[PDB]
Amino acid sequence: AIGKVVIKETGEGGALLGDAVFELKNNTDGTTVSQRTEAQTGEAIFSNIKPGTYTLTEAQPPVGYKPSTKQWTVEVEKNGRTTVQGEQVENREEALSDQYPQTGTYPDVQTPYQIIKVDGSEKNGQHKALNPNPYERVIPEGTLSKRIYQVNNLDDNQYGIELTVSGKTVYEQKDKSVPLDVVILLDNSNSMSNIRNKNARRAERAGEATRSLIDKITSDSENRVALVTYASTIFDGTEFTVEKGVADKNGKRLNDSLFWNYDQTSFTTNTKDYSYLKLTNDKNDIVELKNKVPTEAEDHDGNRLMYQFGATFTQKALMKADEILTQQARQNSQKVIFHITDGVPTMSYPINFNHATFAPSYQNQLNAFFSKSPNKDGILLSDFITQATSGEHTIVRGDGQSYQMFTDKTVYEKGAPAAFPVKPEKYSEMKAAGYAVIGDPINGGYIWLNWRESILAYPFNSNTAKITNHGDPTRWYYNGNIAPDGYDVFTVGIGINGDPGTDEATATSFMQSISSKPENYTNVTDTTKILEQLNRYFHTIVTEKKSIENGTITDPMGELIDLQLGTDGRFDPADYTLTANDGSRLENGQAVGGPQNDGGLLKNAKVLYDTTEKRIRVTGLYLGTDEKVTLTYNVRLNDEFVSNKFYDTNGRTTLHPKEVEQNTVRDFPIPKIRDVRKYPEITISKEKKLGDIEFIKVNKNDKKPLRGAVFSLQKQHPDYPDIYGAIDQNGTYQNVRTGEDGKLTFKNLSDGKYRLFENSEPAGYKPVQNKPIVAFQIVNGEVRDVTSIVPQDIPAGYEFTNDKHYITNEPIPPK
Ligand SMILES: [Ca+2]
Ligand SMILES: [Ca+2]
Ligand SMILES: [Mg+2]
Repeated sequence: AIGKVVIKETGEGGALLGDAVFELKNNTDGTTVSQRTEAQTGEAIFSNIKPGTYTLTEAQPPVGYKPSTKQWTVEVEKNGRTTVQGEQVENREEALSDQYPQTGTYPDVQTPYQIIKVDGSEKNGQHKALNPNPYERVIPEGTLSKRIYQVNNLDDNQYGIELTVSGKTVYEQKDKSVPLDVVILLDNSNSMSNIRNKNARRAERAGEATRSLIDKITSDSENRVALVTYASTIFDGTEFTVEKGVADKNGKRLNDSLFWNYDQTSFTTNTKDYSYLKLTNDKNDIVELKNKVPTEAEDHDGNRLMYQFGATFTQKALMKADEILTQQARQNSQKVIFHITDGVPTMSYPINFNHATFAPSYQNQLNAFFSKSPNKDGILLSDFITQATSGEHTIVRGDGQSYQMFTDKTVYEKGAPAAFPVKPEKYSEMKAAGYAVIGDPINGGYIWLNWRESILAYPFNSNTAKITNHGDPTRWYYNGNIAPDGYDVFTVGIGINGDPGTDEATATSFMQSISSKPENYTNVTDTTKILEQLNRYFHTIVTEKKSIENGTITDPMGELIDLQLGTDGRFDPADYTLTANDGSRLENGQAVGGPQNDGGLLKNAKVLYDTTEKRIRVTGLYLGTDEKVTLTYNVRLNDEFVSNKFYDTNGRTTLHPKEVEQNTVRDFPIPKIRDVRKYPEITISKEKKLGDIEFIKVNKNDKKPLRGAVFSLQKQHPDYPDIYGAIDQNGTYQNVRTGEDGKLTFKNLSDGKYRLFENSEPAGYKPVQNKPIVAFQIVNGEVRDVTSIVPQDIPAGYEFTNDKHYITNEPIPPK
């Protein structure tokens, strides 16, 4: 139903000829179809020719032209390939059909995918190739993809094919049915400022590490995360007040900073909102939470208001993590805190000592507090003051000055008690405001400085127990209210050395005591290794497994699709590429490169080609999240294609993510290519036909043939009408003398008007001396209008009898 052959006829030098008539007959059934050279195009076209062998014959030629003595053989193959046997022809461009399949179906789970036209495959308004869309498929193990990624040679049906595979990293808890509920506590104190610490980039690196840890925790959709950012308070967007400054010896407060007036003893503002105080596993919420992670801290000194909020109130942060897990964690979940900090506490909530007259000794009081804690080693939250109607700043201990709570109220400078200078012009004002000014209005004076009450040890005059640093209460807080809960608590310190107010050994002991075991604190000195350390602690509670583990791609070529092996006809490294996104590659069959220069992701990958099965396999794939391999190779549509028909480039194309699981198979989507077969066009050069006509000279009476008559054939002159002359100047058909058969035979005669003259009768016949006998015309090489022109009474005649032209002579009668 798909064979085709076209015949053109030329003539006059080479102009195109109309009206020819052809026949195509099937040599096994005898069936016939006939076709006529069409009017405008000058072509005779046979369409829709079925497989088999044919004879093609010219039934009639155009008017004017000789018939053809030639019969052509026409074989149509099972695929519609039309050949005219042992004959030179032009093969002509054929138009592509407008039929396209619209979908493929994934065998594995039986779902449709769309199919679209490939750019660069357009040929005259139609397309030769189709890609799946999308060409990349999401799978539980990552993604896979297959497409034509380039057209190498459109006219020759040559394309480049690309397959990719990307993996997934899976974290599994020691108990699968127990997901994680995680709070991250993140220090945003001023010391985290990126330019501080010799440009250590603390904030940005701890922030980038936090974001990456969130990605790892939440890659399992069951796990939930929350984020607490802290410094002098929880950074949550709410309005907050801090106090600053020192005091004179009667306790009248004053800010000795040169950035502020002496009466600026408190600061109020909204903090930045760097917290996400809700455990969540919703993807949109997680996006929002990671955007709240700070990558800066306050860069300026104390001339900025926000600097006043950037000390280290560790207890309050630990409190917020315990609150979130207590209030929001699931019953059956592993509860975790990751705490990233760069300093020891410099603020804490006061232990609620009783100062009434008959109250027990401070040590007795404290021992009773320890006695209520679960492990007899800490203080319950209800035995601290953590709220006040006048505000937190009125009860909190410390302000960022030191880990110590000073046991001497005196501020020292240069080896001696320090005084605030009061110039003569401020003497009256500071004296009237109620400060203990020493000096006078002429010379000015000074105000001896003391640390304010809330920065000192308390109870300050105790003869028994006395709290002298912010670590002890924070640690007792932890032991009393966090340790009995069974949380995993990991602490990553950044450059911790005990500044301000203590040393590296106390700082280390303290950070260990607010982690769930001492190994669960690590101090990082290189800020580029914060993520590595968070990751290490992550890996004590999960095991990591890659989803593609000695995976295999199996990629059979489609029916009538040939893998390009180039001239050697052998599959070798010139015929494919295999690269991966760690920069590794197969090079001459060997895996090279990657950041460790060991072949990286491709270290164990092989590309094989089974020549019997026409199939590529890629073995040895090991891929986690963001690990991706690419295979490319070239194919060509086989010469035996069926015209217009789309061929899949591959058979069933599969990824087995794990050789360990032989029945887990994922399908790749499949491209298609086609071509339209050219048809044979025979051009026939036709010969103009020329006229012929024969007369028999005979006796009038008995119609016997006569020898010895002489005739001349005249032709009308092309210019003048009344004027017949010789045909050429050689001697052609001039004085032709008849033989015993009587025949006058004319052939190869051009078109036009002719007059046959009898020059002389034969011996024994009435004289006929140069007389016109017959007129006729040759038109389109045929004899027309054969008429007698014998003059009246001349004894010659013309007769037409039993299909023959006769010229008669009358014998001389008896004397
Ligand atoms: Ca608790
Ligand atoms: Ca090769
Ligand atoms: Mg700090």
